[PDB]
Amino acid sequence: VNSFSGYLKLTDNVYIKNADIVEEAKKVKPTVVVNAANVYLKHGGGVAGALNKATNNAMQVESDDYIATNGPLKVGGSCVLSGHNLAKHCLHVVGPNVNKGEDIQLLKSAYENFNQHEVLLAPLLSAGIFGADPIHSLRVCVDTVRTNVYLAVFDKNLYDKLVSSFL
Ligand SMILES: O=C(O)c1cnn(-c2ccccc2)c1
Repeated sequence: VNSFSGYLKLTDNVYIKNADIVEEAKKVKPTVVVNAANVYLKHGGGVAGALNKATNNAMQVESDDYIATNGPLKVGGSCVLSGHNLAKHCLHVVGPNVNKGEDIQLLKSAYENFNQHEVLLAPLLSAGIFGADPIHSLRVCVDTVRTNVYLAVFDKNLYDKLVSSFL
């Protein structure tokens, strides 16, 4: 048993809810919250801007130190950093940004990072301002992630479309 409430069960391991991932993290304080990161860990907008704002910019300060030491992530890659006031850990995952021309085949590699963690609270990778089709992102998630993933979908309209079109 875990603390996640109000989710619709899609598969053995994938759950979904219409929720603000920031508000959900603040309420649950999960072991792992996933950030929709870019390779520079520049948390300007979308999910990353919202998570970082909720940390009072502490996520960005930690991220800048990480990049100064390690250099940029790979598209499809990840790193584990603090979850600050939102979670124990933040798994920063870089899905391909379609609005920058990145190979959508890298979305499966991105979701494979989730398999290193038993339970996660996550957004749909490469959705929103990353430009991918969220229906596709949910299918790759279901077909790739084997650990228990709780998906927060901000937009109620999109949530309902994802549920009603799910195979
Ligand atoms: O609410 C969300 O989490 C979400 C993810 N993707 N999108 C979205 C919004 C507009 C156009 C494409 C995707 C919304």
